[PDB]
Amino acid sequence: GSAVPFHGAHQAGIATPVQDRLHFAAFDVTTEDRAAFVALLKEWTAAARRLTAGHAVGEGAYGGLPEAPPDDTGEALGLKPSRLTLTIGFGPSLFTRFGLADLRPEALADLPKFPGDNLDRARSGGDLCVQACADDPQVAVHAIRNLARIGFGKVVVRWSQLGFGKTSSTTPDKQTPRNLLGFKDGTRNIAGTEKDRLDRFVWAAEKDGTPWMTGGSYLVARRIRMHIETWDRASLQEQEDVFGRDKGEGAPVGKAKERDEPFLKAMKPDAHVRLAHPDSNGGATLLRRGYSFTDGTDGLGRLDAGLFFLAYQRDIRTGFVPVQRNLATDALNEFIQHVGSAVFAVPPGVRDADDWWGSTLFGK
Amino acid sequence: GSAVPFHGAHQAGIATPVQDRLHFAAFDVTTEDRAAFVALLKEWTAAARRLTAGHAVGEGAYGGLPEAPPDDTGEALGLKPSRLTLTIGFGPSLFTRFGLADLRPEALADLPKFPGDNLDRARSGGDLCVQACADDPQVAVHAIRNLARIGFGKVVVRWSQLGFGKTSSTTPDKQTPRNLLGFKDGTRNIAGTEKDRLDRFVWAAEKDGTPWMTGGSYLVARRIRMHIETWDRASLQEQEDVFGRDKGEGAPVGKAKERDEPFLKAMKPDAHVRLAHPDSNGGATLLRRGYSFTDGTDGLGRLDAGLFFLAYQRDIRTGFVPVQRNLATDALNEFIQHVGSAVFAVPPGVRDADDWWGSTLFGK
Ligand code: HEM
Ligand code: HEM
Repeated sequence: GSAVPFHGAHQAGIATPVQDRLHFAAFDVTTEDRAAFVALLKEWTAAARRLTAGHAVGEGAYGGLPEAPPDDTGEALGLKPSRLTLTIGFGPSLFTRFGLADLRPEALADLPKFPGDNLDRARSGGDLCVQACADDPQVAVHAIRNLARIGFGKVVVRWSQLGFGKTSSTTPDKQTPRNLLGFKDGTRNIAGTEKDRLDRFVWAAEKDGTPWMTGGSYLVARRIRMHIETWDRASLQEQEDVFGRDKGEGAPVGKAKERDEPFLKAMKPDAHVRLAHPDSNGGATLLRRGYSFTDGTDGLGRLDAGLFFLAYQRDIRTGFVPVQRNLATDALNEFIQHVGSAVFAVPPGVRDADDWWGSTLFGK
Repeated sequence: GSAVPFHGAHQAGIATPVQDRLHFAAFDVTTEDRAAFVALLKEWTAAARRLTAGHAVGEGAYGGLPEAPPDDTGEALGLKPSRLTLTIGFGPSLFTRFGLADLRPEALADLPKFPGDNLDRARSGGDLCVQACADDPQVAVHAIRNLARIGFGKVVVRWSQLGFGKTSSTTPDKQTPRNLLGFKDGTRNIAGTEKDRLDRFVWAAEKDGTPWMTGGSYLVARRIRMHIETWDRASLQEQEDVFGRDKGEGAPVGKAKERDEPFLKAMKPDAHVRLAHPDSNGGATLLRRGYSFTDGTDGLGRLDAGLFFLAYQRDIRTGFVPVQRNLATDALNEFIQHVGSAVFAVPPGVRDADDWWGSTLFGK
């Protein structure tokens, strides 16, 4: 139940080990007062400093004046930090307001339309996001709820997504989690300890063209429905052909061990690993950090489930976009559909107790 | 503890220790063939024996013939039994099939409509339920998903609810959970250790009038949304007045400790605890075994969260019905809304390796 340090050159929640639970909220800005929004950012940063340490926001959850609403809603009382990370991101639409147009990063690229998508606009986009990840779902919900409350009147929650379990790994020394198709997901990602790969593929640099984003990353979110009924009808061989790995061990086709490096030529030309591999994409590499979800039933007798895909990269134009383009022929496309999407510029870290979310963007 | 025995005089998941996570699914029957439904119950029981021991169903999740779909969908490979319990129940609607009408228990009473109810029929009812409780949500989800797959052609999933309580890896097992209103929830309840209280209040007895139910119990499910944002605007005194207990410690008004017995007369007349207490209900007492839920954000931007209330009782007419009726004037009603409901007759246990779910109802 240990805490994850909140301050750093980078925001936590990216290279951090992937926690068990996600609560992801996209917000829209409702205030037109730049000074009021800066004020909110600072109040949110202060709150996050408490939440990630396992403390109550403001003056606490009780012990105040009886006639006043408690500052903290209280449902995390008695709980540990639970590795909570809170990661803030700025969507392209934010840059139409507060006079931020010229500061919109070119690497914050709007996505093209991809064949087969059916994106729900209401659960796509967003002026900003907060990614709350923790090992305790009550800690994660509490953090989002209290941030939303602090922001009432200045921001609204556009859409949110809970992930009940991870489908990603930044720790190759630990067990790779399985997604709801039954396959390990996260074997060949980027590790928190891979500083050179993180610099090459995840962290933006000043010379990239957007100084305020130095030490930040760019986030692509994609809500992916899984055609479970169809998948569960597929043969074992078909399922393994789709990915290029065997199901039980998760090794590349022909190999004995999960982490043995793939020999792509041995997979089907439309195998997912073969098309997504960096070597098939001129070196493009992603830090995937997604989570499984379930959304009740489809109203038609079947569990409704999927994967909330999250990818961090130094530049969307050289990460998610080329890779997802190469997935146009992916054998996996028969079993999935992309149904929500959003991109965000995730700023650099909160340097210290005097700093605040967005300070490099908004100045001061 | 890592596992809970599947076999017994009673079904597990009622009096056994409360696990961290829930996947509750209601099923509807899609076959008229009684023998085919009995065959399913036998295959389901066989699967449950595997799942509650952390093993894959059938011949496994891999290694079979390449041209066959795997018997198990694989998403729990590498996980642990996680204290998984699988508890089956039969809804009133089941008894209109297979000639069972004259075997519906009188104690399986339909619930009256209660003041303020706003029940989504799509998330209510069901011919059957399976309550899957585990410490790891993916174990619970895997269990539901695979039972649903095994049963496909004979049953469908009507509705499905994920829930969470504490996270036991970081939260002391004796610490009362808090609900999403920030209050301790479960202080005065029946515990599975109180054998005499279970016999009095929870288990059906032969003399009660339905022999096949002897050693079973009756379950009431209620999906109860909370008006989170209005609640969080209420003063600390208003919130405590609603329950009759203070928020921080959870002690009854006028008392110092959580577990001190309440002086109901010092609570406001409409306080939840005063209205729900057995002394206010002719001694009616419930085994509450619910879970908090958070499903996301609704269309208005508000948090879709609440309590998935579950209560077990020897007779719905003498348990949940009187107590819920007594909540007509509950001050808590301002802040909650019941939005889904179902009742189930939970049969006695699977006695040994030759027994099967429902054998006392269907006959052997
Ligand atoms: C529901 C959708 C998806 C599922 C079930 C899925 C599943 C998998 C699995 C099982 C693997 C092999 C193990 C691993 O190395 O992680 C994999 C690899 C990978 N996937 Fe996906 N994936 C999905 C969507 C995506 C998308 C949208 C992208 C990017 C646009 C993507 C990019 C990658 C990459 C880059 C790899 C590693 C390839 C390598 O370098 O070997 N995946 N995925
Ligand atoms: C969102 C809805 C509900 C919330 C937030 C809630 C919350 C609470 C709280 C905070 C307590 C005091 C601590 C304790 O558990 O002893 C309590 C007690 C209790 N509640 Fe509820 N409750 C809800 C719905 C219900 C319903 C629907 C029933 C039954 C029909 C019920 C029956 C009880 C009982 C029997 C007690 C114990 C009273 C005693 O014997 O002292 N509750 N509840």
